[PDB]
Amino acid sequence: DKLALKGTTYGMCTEKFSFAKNPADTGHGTVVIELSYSGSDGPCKIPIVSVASLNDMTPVGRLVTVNPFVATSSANSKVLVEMEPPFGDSYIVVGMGDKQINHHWHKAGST
Repeated sequence: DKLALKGTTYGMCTEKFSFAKNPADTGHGTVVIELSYSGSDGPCKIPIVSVASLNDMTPVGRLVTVNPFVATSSANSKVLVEMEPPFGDSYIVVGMGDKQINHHWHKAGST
């Protein structure tokens, strides 16, 4: 019902992401992804970044749904988030300060 998002001293930790399904568009610029968060630390801010393929210096991909934070009691399963990446391959990296993972996705590349 009520969702307050503050920036007070918090600890973002959610590198436990599992890709269950590829990113699919469900409308106009709306991609849906289903990854299971296997983290026994509870809810936490998932440090993830969405940028075009080969672009880690500028922001390009974005999460349509609220920030990538598993602030839930049942997010320990195949959760589902949204992303509005621009047409073209995109390099997304789901990792925190310590260990981090990086993956990419291509939907087309013809001329």
